Amino acid sequence: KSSYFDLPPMEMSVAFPQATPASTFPPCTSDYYHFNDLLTPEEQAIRKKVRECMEKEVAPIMTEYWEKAEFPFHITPKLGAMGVAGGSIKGYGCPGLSITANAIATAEIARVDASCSTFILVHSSLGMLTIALCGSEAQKEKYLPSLAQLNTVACWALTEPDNGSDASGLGTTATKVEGGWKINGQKRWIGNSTFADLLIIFARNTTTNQINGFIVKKDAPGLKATKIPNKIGLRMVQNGDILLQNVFVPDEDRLPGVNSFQDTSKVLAVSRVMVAWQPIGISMGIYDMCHRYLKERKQFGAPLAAFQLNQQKLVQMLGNVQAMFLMGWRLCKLYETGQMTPGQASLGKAWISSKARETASLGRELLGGNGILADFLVAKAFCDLEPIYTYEGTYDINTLVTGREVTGIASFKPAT
Amino acid sequence: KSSYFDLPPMEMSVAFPQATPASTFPPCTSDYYHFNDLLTPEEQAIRKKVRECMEKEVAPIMTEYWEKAEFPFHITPKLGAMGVAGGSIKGYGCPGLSITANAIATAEIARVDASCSTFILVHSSLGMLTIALCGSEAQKEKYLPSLAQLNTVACWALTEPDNGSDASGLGTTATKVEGGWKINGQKRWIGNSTFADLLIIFARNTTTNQINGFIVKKDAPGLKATKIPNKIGLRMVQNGDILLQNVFVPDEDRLPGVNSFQDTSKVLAVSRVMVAWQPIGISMGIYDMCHRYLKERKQFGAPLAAFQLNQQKLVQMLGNVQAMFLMGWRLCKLYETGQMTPGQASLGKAWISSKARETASLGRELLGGNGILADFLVAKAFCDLEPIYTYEGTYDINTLVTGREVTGIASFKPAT
Amino acid sequence: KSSYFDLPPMEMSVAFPQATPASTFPPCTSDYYHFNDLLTPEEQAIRKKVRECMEKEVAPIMTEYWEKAEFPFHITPKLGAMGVAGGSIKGYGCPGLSITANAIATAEIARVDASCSTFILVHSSLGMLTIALCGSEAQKEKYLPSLAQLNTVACWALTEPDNGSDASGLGTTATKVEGGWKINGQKRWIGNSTFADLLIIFARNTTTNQINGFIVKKDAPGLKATKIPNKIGLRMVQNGDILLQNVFVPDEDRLPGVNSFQDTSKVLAVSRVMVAWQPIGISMGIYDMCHRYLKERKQFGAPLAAFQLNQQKLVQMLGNVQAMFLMGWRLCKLYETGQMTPGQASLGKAWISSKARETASLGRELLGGNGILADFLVAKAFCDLEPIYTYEGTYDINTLVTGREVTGIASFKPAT
Amino acid sequence: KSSYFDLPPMEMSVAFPQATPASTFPPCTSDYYHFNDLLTPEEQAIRKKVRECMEKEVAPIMTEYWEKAEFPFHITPKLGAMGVAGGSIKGYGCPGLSITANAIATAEIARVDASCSTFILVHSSLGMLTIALCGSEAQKEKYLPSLAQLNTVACWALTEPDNGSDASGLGTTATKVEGGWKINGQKRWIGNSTFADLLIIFARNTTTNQINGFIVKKDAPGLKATKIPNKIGLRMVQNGDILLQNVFVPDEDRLPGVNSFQDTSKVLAVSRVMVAWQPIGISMGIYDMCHRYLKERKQFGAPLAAFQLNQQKLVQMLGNVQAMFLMGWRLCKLYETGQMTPGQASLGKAWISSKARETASLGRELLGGNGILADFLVAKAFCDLEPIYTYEGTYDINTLVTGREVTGIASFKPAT
Ligand SMILES: Cc1cc2nc3c(=O)[nH]c(=O)nc-3n(C[C@H](O)[C@H](O)[C@H](O)COP(=O)(O)OP(=O)(O)OC[C@H]3O[C@@H](n4cnc5c(N)ncnc54)[C@H](O)[C@@H]3O)c2cc1C
Ligand SMILES: Cc1cc2nc3c(=O)[nH]c(=O)nc-3n(C[C@H](O)[C@H](O)[C@H](O)COP(=O)(O)OP(=O)(O)OC[C@H]3O[C@@H](n4cnc5c(N)ncnc54)[C@H](O)[C@@H]3O)c2cc1C
Ligand SMILES: Cc1cc2nc3c(=O)[nH]c(=O)nc-3n(C[C@H](O)[C@H](O)[C@H](O)COP(=O)(O)OP(=O)(O)OC[C@H]3O[C@@H](n4cnc5c(N)ncnc54)[C@H](O)[C@@H]3O)c2cc1C
Ligand SMILES: Cc1cc2nc3c(=O)[nH]c(=O)nc-3n(C[C@H](O)[C@H](O)[C@H](O)COP(=O)(O)OP(=O)(O)OC[C@H]3O[C@@H](n4cnc5c(N)ncnc54)[C@H](O)[C@@H]3O)c2cc1C
Repeated sequence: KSSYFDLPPMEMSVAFPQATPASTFPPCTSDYYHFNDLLTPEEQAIRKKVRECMEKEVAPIMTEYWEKAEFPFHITPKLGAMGVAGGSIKGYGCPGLSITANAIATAEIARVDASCSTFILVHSSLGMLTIALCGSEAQKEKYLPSLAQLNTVACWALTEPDNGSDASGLGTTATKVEGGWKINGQKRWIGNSTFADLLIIFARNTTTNQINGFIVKKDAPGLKATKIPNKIGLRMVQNGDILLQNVFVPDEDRLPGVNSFQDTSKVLAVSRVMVAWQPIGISMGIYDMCHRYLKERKQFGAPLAAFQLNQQKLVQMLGNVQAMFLMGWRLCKLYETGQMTPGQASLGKAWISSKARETASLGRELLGGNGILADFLVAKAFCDLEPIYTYEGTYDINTLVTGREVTGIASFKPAT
Repeated sequence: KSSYFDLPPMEMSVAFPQATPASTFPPCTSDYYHFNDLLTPEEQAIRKKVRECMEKEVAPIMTEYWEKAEFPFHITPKLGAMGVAGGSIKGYGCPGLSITANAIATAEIARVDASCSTFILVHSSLGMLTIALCGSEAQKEKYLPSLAQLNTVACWALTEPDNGSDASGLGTTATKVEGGWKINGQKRWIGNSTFADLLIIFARNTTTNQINGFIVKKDAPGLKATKIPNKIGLRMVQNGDILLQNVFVPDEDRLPGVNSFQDTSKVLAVSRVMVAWQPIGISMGIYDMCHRYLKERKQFGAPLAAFQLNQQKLVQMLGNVQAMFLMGWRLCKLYETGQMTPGQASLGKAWISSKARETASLGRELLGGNGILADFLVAKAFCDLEPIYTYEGTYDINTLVTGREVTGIASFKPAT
Repeated sequence: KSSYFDLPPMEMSVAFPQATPASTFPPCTSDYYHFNDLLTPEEQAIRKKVRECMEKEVAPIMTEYWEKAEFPFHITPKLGAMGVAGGSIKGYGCPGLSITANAIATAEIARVDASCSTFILVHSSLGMLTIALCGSEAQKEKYLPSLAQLNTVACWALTEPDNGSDASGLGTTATKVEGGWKINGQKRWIGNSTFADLLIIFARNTTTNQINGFIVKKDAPGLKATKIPNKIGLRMVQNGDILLQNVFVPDEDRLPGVNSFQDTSKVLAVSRVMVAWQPIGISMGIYDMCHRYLKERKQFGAPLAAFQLNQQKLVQMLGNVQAMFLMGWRLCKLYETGQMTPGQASLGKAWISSKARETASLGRELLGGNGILADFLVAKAFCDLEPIYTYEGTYDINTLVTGREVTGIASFKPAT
Repeated sequence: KSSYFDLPPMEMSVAFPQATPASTFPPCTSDYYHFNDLLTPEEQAIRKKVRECMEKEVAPIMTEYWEKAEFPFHITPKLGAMGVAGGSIKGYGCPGLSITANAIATAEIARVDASCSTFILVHSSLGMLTIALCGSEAQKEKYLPSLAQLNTVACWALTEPDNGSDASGLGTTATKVEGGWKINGQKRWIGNSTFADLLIIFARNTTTNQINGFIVKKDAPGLKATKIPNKIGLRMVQNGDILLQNVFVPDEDRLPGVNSFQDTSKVLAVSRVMVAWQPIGISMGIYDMCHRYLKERKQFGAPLAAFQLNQQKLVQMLGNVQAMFLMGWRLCKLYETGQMTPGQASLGKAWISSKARETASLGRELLGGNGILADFLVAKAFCDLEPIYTYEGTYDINTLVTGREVTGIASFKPAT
C-alpha cells in the first residue's frame, strides 16, 4: 500500500505528450498502392462508411473494454447501422453486398478493432450464412431479417475440446426423438455463445452417422455456455464453453442443407476468404499507427522516422501490407468469377496471416515501451492477431490443404 | 444477458481434459544439452531450490494474478526465503552469489513466471546493486539487509516520458537546497514504484549539470506514483508514472558514487547480463510446456508430437534454447573473468531476446487455440517477453552499442 | 590421376534417372492464381511466345554456357526474333509494347534464364531507352532500329569502382574539346561492355560540373573493357571493367537530354520496374522445377511431395510467388496510369527481390543434393538471383528511397 | 568479338582499389567472445598452426582453383604437413587429437576454404575413421599410416542415385564369391572418388541382406568414377559418380566391423560433429571478411560500417557466430564426456548449418557487387555452404532425428 497506490492512472496527455494515442485514430497512410482503383464506386463508399463509423464509435472506447475483456453491448446497434451484417446474403433483409465489398468491410473494422471484427464475422459470415445456404426458405425468412439488423445475435459451434483441427470427427451426438432431436455433447471456443440468441450447433446424426446443422435457441433447457477467460487476444469477443444435456431441437429448427460435413465446405469457402481479410485490415491499422508514432515521437533530437533502422522496419511493413491487400483482393475476384478452390482460399488465409504476424511483430517493437500498451493500438492488435493465425484453420492445416490440392497427395493423417 | 451468462468459467478438468494446464508445471525437458555440467555444485543447488519454490508457490496462483494485472503480495516473503534478492552483493545481509549463480536464479524464476522475475530483477540487480556499488558504507549497512530479506522493496527510476533510449539526456532536476536536494521532474515505466519503500531516482544535479543518484523514501511529500494500465506483458509487475514536485532528499540520502551517468554504466553491466538471462529462462518454460502439450493433445488419432510440421517447430525451439543458454552462460564467464565489455553484454541481451521471440512465436502457435490462454503458460510468456525485448535497452539500441564497439564508429545520433 | 579421371561426365539419364533435368523445361504450375485474367489478349500472346522461344532455344544450352561463364552468341538473333528488344520504345523499328507487356516479357525470360534476361534488360531498358528518352531525333532514327533487331548491342555505364550506390557523385570526367569531348575515367560492372557496339557512358561535364550522357562506339581508341571473372551469379552476362583514356566523343554523339543526373531519373523509373520483374520470373521457374522434382523424386517409398515438411516449403514458395506477381503487376498499372513515384517503384524492387531470395532459398534446399546443380535450374537461379538483389539499387538503398518518400526525412548520408 | 575482348581480366589493385581481396586473408575479428578460454593450450596451438598454414598456402590460390572447379593437388602435402589427417584416430601414424581439437582444426580450414575442408573431412573423419573403428588390426596398420600423411587419399561411398536420405535401403549388391566379393551397383556424390586410392564402398551383403563395408582399391577392373560437373558450391572437391561392374574385393579387404548399418552409426557420430563445425568455421571467415570490407569500402563519404543498416547486419552476423561456436564447442564436450546421443549431434549440425546460411546471406549482401565475387571470399563461401546444409544429413532429416529422440515418436516414413 501507499498514499498514491489507489490513485487513478495518469492521463495520456500528461503521461506521454509526445505521441497521440489510438483514441484519436491515425489517418490512412497504409494505402500506398492506391487501392481505390481496385474497388468499385459502391465498394469505395462502404469502405469509407465503415472506417468513419469505427473511428468515431469504437476507437475511443475500445482501449477500455479490451483490458476488462468485456463486450461493448451499447455499440451493437451502431454496427447494425453500418449495414454490414448479412453482407453476402441476398434478400431476407440483408444488405446484399459483393464478396469484395463484404471483405473490404471486414478489413476496415479489423483495422480499428479485431475484436469487433470477429464478433461480426462469426455472426454474419459463419452464423447467418449457414442459415442462408443450408437453411430452409421458412428459416431464412424467419431469422435472417432480425440477425442482419443485430437485434438478435448468432454463433457458430463446430469445434470441440476433443476435436478441433480434426473437425470432421466431432463427438456431439444428435439422437432422433419424436418431433425433433436431443443434442448431447460439449463445445469449446464459440464466440458470442454466452449471449447469442441463436446457436448454430453442429452435431452427429446418430442414425446416419453424419454431421447435421441445428439451430439451438438461447436459454434452452440443458444448455450452459460459460465464458472462457485469460485470453491474450480478441479479448472483447465473448468466447465460451458450451454444455449440452438432452437439449431439444424441434424438427423445424434442423438445417435441411447440412446432411454431411461436405455441405459445410461451401459456407467455409466464404468464411475462409473473409477471415483472410482480417489480417489485411489489422496490418493496415498497425502501419497507420506506426507511421504517425515514428513521426511524432522524438529521440536523439529527431523523429524516430529519421533513423535508418526504423525506416527499414517501416517500409518492410508497408511492403508486407501492399502485397497482403492485393492477395486478398485477388482471392475475392477468384470467388466472384466462381473459379476459386479450397486450396487457393487456404493459401490466401495462411500466407496473409503469416505476413500479418511479421508486420505486427515489427510494428510492436517500433513503438518500444508504448509498444506493449493497448492505448497505442499496435500492442492490442499484435495480441489480437495471434488467435486469427490459428482459428478458421491453423496455418499448418491450411498449408497442408493447399499442399494436398497442388501435389495430389494428402499428408494430414499420421503414420501408425 | 442470459441465464448462463453470469455463471463461473468452466473448470479446466472438464473444459479441456486432453491437456494439463500450467497450474501443475511441466517437467524440465528443455535441458537437452545437459547444462548441469556448466554449473558448480552450489550453482546447481540454487537452480533446483528456486525451480521447486516457483513450481510450488507461484505456478498455481500466477494464472489468476496475471489476468487481473495485480501483484501477488502474499508471495513476497516466499521469494525472500529463496535467498535470491541481493544476489551479487557480498555482505550486508545478502546471499553473496556468483554472477553465474545469480543469472541461473533469474532464469528458473522467469521460466515459471517472467512477471515475478522482473519484480526481483528491478529490486535486486538495479535497486539494491546501485546502493551496493554507488552508495556509501553508511547507506549499504542501513538499507541492504532489509532489502535482501524483502521486508522493504526498492525500485529504479532512470527513464522519463521525454527521455527513454536517450537516457543520458534526462530532464529531472536536482536543485541544491540547505541540508539536501529538491527533486523536480517526471518518470515513466518504473516497476514496483507504486508500492516501493525506496525509490532510487536519477536526476540532474543543476550545479554540475550531471546525473546524480538519490534514494527517495516512500510517501515522501510531493511524490505521486500512479499505476500504468493496459499492459499486454509483465502484467503483475506494477509499473508506474512518477511525479516529483519539490521532493526533499537529505544530503545523507544522495548516492555519493553517482557523479555522472558514466558511473551508472558499471551497475548496468550486471543488469544487462541479468536481463539477458530472462529470455533464456522464459524460453525453457515455453519449451517444457510445448513438449508436454504436443505429447498430451491428440488430433487425427495421434499425439501432436507425431506430425512432421510440429516436430520441426519443436526442435527449432529446442535448438534455439540450447544456444540461448550457452550464450548467457558464456556471458557470465566473461563478467566473472573480468574481461567483459559493454558491447559483449549488449550483444548477449540483443541476440538472446531475439531468438526468445522466435522461440515464443513458434511455441504460441504450437498449442493452437490454448496457445492464447494464460492457463497454458505459453500465451502469458509470449506476451511477457515483448517488453523484455524492449526494456533494459531496446534491440536496436543494443545492436548499435555492439556496433559502435566493433566498428569503432558511433551511429546512434541522426544526421541534421 | 586415374584410368577413369579423364572420362566425360555421366549422362543425366544414367546418373540420376528418377528426376527430369532443366534441359526439358518444367510446365507452368506456378501460375496458381490464374494470372492471364490480369493480362490483355495481346500481353498473353507475348507471354506465351517468349516462354516457348525460351524453353526451345535457351533451356537446353543454358546449363553448359553458365558453367563456362561464356555468352551464347548464336542465340542473339533468336532473341531479336521474339520482338522484345526496345519493348517500351514507340516507333524507330521497336515493337512498341505496353509496360505491363514488356514486364511480363522479362519475367518469362528470367523464368528460364536470368542471365539472358539481364543481357536484354541492360540492352533494352537501360541502353536503348536512354537513347529513346534523352537522345536526339537524329540519334533515335540512327541507332535504335539496329539495336531493336539485335544486330548491334548496347550497354549502360553509370557505376564506377569508387562510386556505386553513391552514383550521383561519380568521377569520370568529360572535358570539352574542339568538335567534341574527351572522356577520362574508369567504370566497373557494365554488362555486355566487352562486346557491345554502343557504350552509353555517363561522365561529369567538367564545364557545368554535372552528369552528361555519351554514346561511345566500340573499339574506340583509348577504350579498354576487360571481363570481370569469378561471378557466382549471372555468369553468362559479360560484365566488365571499362578504362577510358582520352576517348573522343564527337558533339553529335552526346545525349542532349542528359544535362544533370535528375534527367536519368526518368529512364530509371522504367528500369527499376523492369528489374523488379526479374525475381517474379525467376521464382516462377524455381517453383515450376520444384513442383515437378518433388513429384518425380521418390524417397522412403513415396514422392517427396507427400511429406509434410516438403509441402509446407512448397506452398510457402507458391504463396510468395502469387504475391510477387500481383505486386509487380500493380506496379506496372501504376506506371501506366502515370501516378507512379520513385518510392513505389523502389518498394516494388526491394520487396519482390527479398521474397525471391526466400523462395529461392527454400527451392534450393528442396532438391537436396541436385539443389546445388545448375543442371536442375534451381541452383543456377539461386545464384543468379543474388546480384539482382543488389544491382539496380541494393535492397538497403531502395528501402531507404521508399523511406525518404513516406517519412519525408532523408536518411542516406552518414553523421560526421 | 572486340580488340579488347581477348585481353586478360583487370588486376584487383586497379579494378577496385578501395577494398582488399581474400588473397591477403582478413584478421580474426569474429572471435568476439574470446574463445581461447574454451580451448586447451594444445588445442590453441593446433588452431593457430592450421589458420596460418591456410592463410599462407591456400588463401592466394583458392580463388583461381574454385572458378576452374579443379583440385589443387600441389597443396596436398602442405595439408598433410599440418598434422590434421587422421585427427581423432589414436596410433597408426595418426596425430591422435581430441574431438575438440579435431573440430577446431576443421573450423580454421573451412574458415579460409570450405572446399579443402570437405576434402580432408571426407578423407579423415569418414574414410580413415571407418577403417580405424570397423577395420581389422591388419588393415589399420596397413593403410592408416599412409592416409594420415596424405600420400594416399581415401573416399567414403554410401550414397546412391536411388538412395540418398534413405541410406539404409541402398541397392549396391555384394555377392559372395570364392576368396572374396563381387561388388555390383552405382554410387553418386562421392568426394575424392575420381582420384582416391582407397574407396570405402558400402554394399549389401546378398547372403545376410545387410550392409557391409568394403575397401575398394583405385583403378580396380570394373570400377569407373566420373566427375560430377556444374556445382555451385564446394567446386574444388572432386565429387563423382561411381560405377561398379563385378568389382572384385578379396576377403582381406572387407571391413569386419560393418555387419549391419547400425555399426556405421558410430563413425557417423564423429562425422556429424565434425561437419557441424564447418559452418562455424565458414561463418567466422565470412565475418572476418565483412568486418574489413565494411571498414575499407567508402560510400557517401564514410566507411560502410558507419551506416545503421550495415551495423545491424554485421552484429547479427557476429551474434550468430558466437552462438554457433559455443554450440559446436558444447557438442564436442558432450562427445568427450561420452554422453552424446544421435539427437544432440543431429540438433548440432541442423541448427548451426541453419544460422550459417543466415549469416552467409547477410554477409553476401553486405559486400554488394563484390558480394558475388569469389575474389572476396564471401560469395564463394555463400555458395560453398549450400551443399553443407544438405550433405551429412539434410536439415529436414536431422531435425527429424532430433524430433524422434525427444518426442519418442518416429516421423520419417510417409503414410500410404
Ligand atoms: C514493462 C516495462 C518495464 C520497464 N521498467 C523500467 C524500470 O523499472 N526502470 C526504468 O528506468 N525503465 C523501465 N522501462 C522503460 C524502458 O527502459 C524504456 O522503454 C526503454 O529503455 C526506451 O524505450 P522507449 O519506451 O523510451 O521508446 P523509444 O526510446 O522512443 O524507442 C522506440 C523505438 O525507436 C528505436 N530507436 C530509438 N533510438 C534509436 C536510434 N538512435 N537509432 C535507431 N533506432 C532507435 C528503438 O529501437 C525503439 O524500437 C520499462 C519498460 C517496460 C516496457
Ligand atoms: C479466440 C478464438 C476464437 C475462436 N472462435 C471460434 C468460433 O467462433 N467457432 C468455432 O467453431 N471455433 C472457434 N475457435 C476454435 C478454432 O477453430 C480452433 O482453435 C482451431 O480450428 C483448432 O485448433 P485447436 O485449438 O483445436 O488446437 P489443435 O487442433 O489441437 O492444433 C494444435 C496444433 O497442432 C497442429 N496440428 C494439428 N493437426 C495437425 C496435423 N494433422 N498435421 C500437422 N500439424 C497439426 C496445428 O498446426 C496447431 O499448431 C476459436 C479459437 C480462438 C483462438
Ligand atoms: C557436394 C556434396 C558432397 C557429397 N559427398 C558425399 C560423400 O562424400 N559421400 C556420400 O556418401 N554422400 C555424399 N553426398 C550425398 C549426400 O549424402 C546426399 O545428398 C544426402 O545425404 C541425401 O540427399 P539427396 O541428394 O539424396 O536428396 P533427397 O534425399 O532426395 O532429399 C531431398 C529433399 O527431400 C527432403 N526429404 C527427404 N526425406 C524426407 C522425409 N522423410 N521427410 C521430410 N523430408 C524429406 C530433404 O529434406 C531434402 O530437402 C554429397 C552431397 C553433396 C551435395
Ligand atoms: C552482376 C551484376 C551486374 C551489374 N551490371 C551493371 C550494369 O550493367 N550497369 C551498371 O551501371 N551497374 C551494374 N552493376 C553494378 C551495380 O549497379 C552496383 O553493384 C550497385 O548499384 C552498387 O553496389 P556496389 O557494388 O557499388 O557496393 P556498395 O555501393 O559499396 O554497397 C555495399 C553495401 O553497402 C550498403 N550501403 C551503401 N550505401 C549505404 C547507405 N547510404 N546506407 C546504408 N547502407 C548502405 C549497401 O546496402 C550494400 O549492401 C552490376 C552489378 C552486378 C552484381
